[PDB]
Parts: sequence; C-alpha cells; structure tokens
Amino acid sequence: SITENMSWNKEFSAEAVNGVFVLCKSSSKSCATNDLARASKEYLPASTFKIPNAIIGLETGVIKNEHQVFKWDGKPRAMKQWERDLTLRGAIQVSALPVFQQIAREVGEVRMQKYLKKFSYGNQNISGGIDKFWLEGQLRISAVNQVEFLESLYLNKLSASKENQLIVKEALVTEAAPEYLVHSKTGFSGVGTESNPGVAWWVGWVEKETEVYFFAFNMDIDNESKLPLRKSIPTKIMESEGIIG
Amino acid sequence: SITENMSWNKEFSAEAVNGVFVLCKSSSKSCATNDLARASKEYLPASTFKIPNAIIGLETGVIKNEHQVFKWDGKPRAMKQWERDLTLRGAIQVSALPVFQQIAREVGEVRMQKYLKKFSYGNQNISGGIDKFWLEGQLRISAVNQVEFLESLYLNKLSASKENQLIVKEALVTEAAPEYLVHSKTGFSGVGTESNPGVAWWVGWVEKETEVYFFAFNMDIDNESKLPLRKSIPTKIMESEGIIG
Ligand SMILES: *C(=O)[C@@H]([C@@H]1NC(C(=O)O)=C(S[C@@H]2CN[C@H](C(=O)N(C)C)C2)[C@@H]1C)[C@@H](C)O
Ligand SMILES: *C(=O)[C@@H]([C@@H]1NC(C(=O)O)=C(S[C@@H]2CN[C@H](C(=O)N(C)C)C2)[C@@H]1C)[C@@H](C)O
Repeated sequence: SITENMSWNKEFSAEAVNGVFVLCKSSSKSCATNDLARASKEYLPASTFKIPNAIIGLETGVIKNEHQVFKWDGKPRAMKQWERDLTLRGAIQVSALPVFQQIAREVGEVRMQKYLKKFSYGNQNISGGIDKFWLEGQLRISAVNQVEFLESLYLNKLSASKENQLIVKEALVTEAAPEYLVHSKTGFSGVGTESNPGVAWWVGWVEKETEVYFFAFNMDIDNESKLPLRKSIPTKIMESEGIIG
Repeated sequence: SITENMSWNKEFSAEAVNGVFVLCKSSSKSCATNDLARASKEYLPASTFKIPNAIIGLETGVIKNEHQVFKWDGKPRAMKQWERDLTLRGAIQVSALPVFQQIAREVGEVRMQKYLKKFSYGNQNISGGIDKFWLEGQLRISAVNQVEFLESLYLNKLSASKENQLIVKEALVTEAAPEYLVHSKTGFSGVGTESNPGVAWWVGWVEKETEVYFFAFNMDIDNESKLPLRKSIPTKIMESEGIIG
C-alpha cells in the first residue's frame, strides 16, 4: 500500500513547487508520498525513458553490447555536451538525445510497443513519432509506475536478460561509496507553453547498507532556474528519513 | 608488448621504495611501466583476491545472487567495520576478510583450484589453507597478471557467466561521474622484514570518456608509514598522464 505524508509538503511550499515525491522502503508494498492524486498522475517521461530505451536497445541487438561507442562525426547537436564520442553509460548520463533517437528508430514501432507492454511502462502510447513519443508525443507515466519499473529492474525481474538489466544498472550509478550506492536518472521536458508547464524528473533507488529505497520525483516547471529543486526537495525529504544525513 | 618509462621512478626513488606501476591504455597490448623486471614479479594478492573469490563464489552458488546478504552472527570480529550485515558490494568495499574466508571454505579446494586455472590467476598455488592461501599462503600474482585478469573481467571474457562478471564489476565501482567511472580494489599483506617484506596493492581500471585504462600497482612494505604511498605514487603518475582531471 501507499501512505500520504502531508508533512513532506513543507519542502514543496518553501519553493512554491507543484510536484510529488514517492519513496519506498525495501519494496513497492511499503511506500509514502506527499500527494496521492499526483503520485499516480502520468506525465511525459522525457529523458527518464532512456532507461527502458537502453534495455530495449540491448535486448533487440540494436546496441551490440555495453562496450559500444556512439561516435560523434561532427553533426551539430542541441548541446555541446553531446558533441563527442559517448559510451552507453555516458550517453545515458549526459542524456544524449540524438543517440537514443537513432536507437529508437532502429528498434522500430513493433518491438518498442512489445517491450513497453512487457514492462508495464505507463500508458504504453508511443504515438507522435518513433523518435519523439517519450518527449513530445503521447507516452505518459506516473511516479508510482517509475518506482514499480525501477524495482523490477533492481530485482532483475523485467522481461529481459539479467545481463542487459545489469549493464543498464551500472550505467545508472551516480554516487558510489563502500556502503552507500545510488542509481538515478533525471529528466526535463522543457519549460512548456502558456499555462501548460513542463515536467522535471528525478528517479532511481538508494542502497544503504543492506536496505534499499526506491524513489521517484516530478514537478511542474516553466524555467530552467528551478531545475535544481528536482534534486534538493527529494534529497531533503530522504535526509529527513535517515537515508544518509 | 610492455614499454618502460624510466621517468616514472621519480616518486619511488624520492621515497626510497621498491615498487612497480603498470598502466595500459585501451588494452593490455599497449602497456607501460617504470620497471620491466618487477612488472612480471609475483606477490601475495592479499585482498585483491576478493575479486576472483567473489566471482567464484557466485559461479559455484556459494553466493546465491547479487542480493546475497552476509549476516553478522554477533560474535566479535577483528574490525568493528565488519560487525554488521553486508551486501556483496559492502563485503568487498570494506574488505570483510571473514566473509571471504567463509566463502572460500564453502567453495572448497577442488573448485577454487579449478577456477584459478580457468582465470590463469598467478602461479595458481592455493597451498597454505583454503581460507588463507591468498593472505599468507603460496599464491602469487604479478602486476601484469592483474591487468590481464582485470581486462578479461572488463570485457566479460573470464571463464564465468557474464551475469556474475557484471555483478562483481558494479560491486567494484569506487568513483562515478557521467563520463568517468572507476573500478578498483586495494590489498596489503602486512609489514614484513627488509629482507622478506610485505606487499601493498592498488589495482583496477579507469573508464574516461570513451577510453579505458588498466592499472596495477604494488610495493614492498617494510615500514608501516610508507603504506600511504601505495595510493599517492600511482595517483601522481596518473595525474601526470592526464587521466585524472
Ligand atoms: C531529458 O529529459 C532532456 C535532457 N536531459 C536533461 C536532464 O534532465 O538532466 C535535460 S536538462 C539540461 C542539463 N544541463 C542543463 C543545465 O543544467 N542548465 C541549463 C542549468 C539542462 C536535458 C534537456 C532531453 C529532452 O534532452
Ligand atoms: C586485505 O588485503 C586487508 C586489508 N587490505 C588493506 C589495504 O590494502 O589498505 C588493509 S590496511 C588498512 C585498511 N586501509 C588502510 C590504509 O590503507 N591506510 C591506513 C594507509 C589500513 C588491510 C590489511 C584485509 C585482509 O584486512
């Protein structure tokens, strides 16, 4: 089940943020959130979709192996951070959209649709273009669904080889310590339109000693100056819960 | 092929220390070292053996899976950092000797001996006690051999499932950034005499952007105060190579 902790809304009100944090100890059957209504509301996954897309890319053979280098041959890209050769992990961690847009094209509608059904990934709507359905198309996923999906990944229970799940998991390590390990992925759909804000994400899980905590955060956003809030608000909530001080 | 870099002896000489650093770019077919003769000399692996031990424990089912918890029975251990339940990653990173002595016994000699031949691990001599051959027994391995073994692990080419090579690899992650990942493990056999000295190790590999560097360091320890040099000497060489930063 899931519990509503209204105390957590303090971290949101202090910054006038409309968002939701979902936090789960040990498993998906012991979770809490600041907002039950928004916890199950479905939003564009934006770059958080690079997690399933990479798994599907390895499954289908589009990504030959974990050692494949995605070369940059000089085609101008929307951010200089993407204008370089990238590993699979690098492409994920810098959110190299063009790399994963080409992966999407090579996977194709049929295989993409099949794996999203197998992963129970959101509304499973890939309309809007095979290389943009997760960013400006019709794909939507809730914070609870992200936690469920990531828990499956952590347990190697996605319908894919354990090998490929493990490959993507190390690619998601963002903080490493002897008894403290974080897998996570951020997302940002843009600033949105007039009275249609964008969405920003932070999702992943934390392994502290022999315990695990899955989490998913999203917020409405209409300016890039608010991006750091997608990390600081959830980090403060987790710090409050003793998930490392 | 291995190249000698005489300039890399600066720090060794200034501290009056006998040791070797082996550093390889892309593959073990492009290695350089400060001392060609010592690069091939074999030494007690000490805790660096936890890497092969961890893999063998998984291959044989002694370690159930990536989520195995090693319980602390509450009776005293030599170090308070070990008096707790630990993941496989935790066991490796805090170098929990008693956990890996128990692993070895369950593996047994027939299978340990088998896998050390499969891995081409040093002189493959596990005399000295099934739970101590790598600490005070007859097992010996060279810096060159460590690099070869670690390269095989990086490539998933060891005679073991890719599954378990991937499990142990994430367990070895020590530093993480979007385009910089480090797998490494230290080891130290204890202070010896000026004539029969101990050995201190640093081994691992650095993934920087799309490049990979394999390294193995060891040094003779006949005074406990020289042990910090096991990190600073190789760190200085890798800084001068432009790998760090
Ligand atoms: C994914 O959602 C988009 C890209 N991935 C990320 C992300 O969520 O980290 C963004 S946000 C980009 C990262 N560095 C920039 C920054 O920090 N400032 C401008 C302050 C913003 C990308 C937009 C995908 C749609 O490209
Ligand atoms: C395994 O080899 C033993 C541990 N390995 C290490 C080591 O290589 O560092 C030590 S020494 C202890 C832990 N790290 C500290 C250090 O490096 N400095 C203080 C400089 C000291 C152990 C002996 C395991 C069998 O205990």
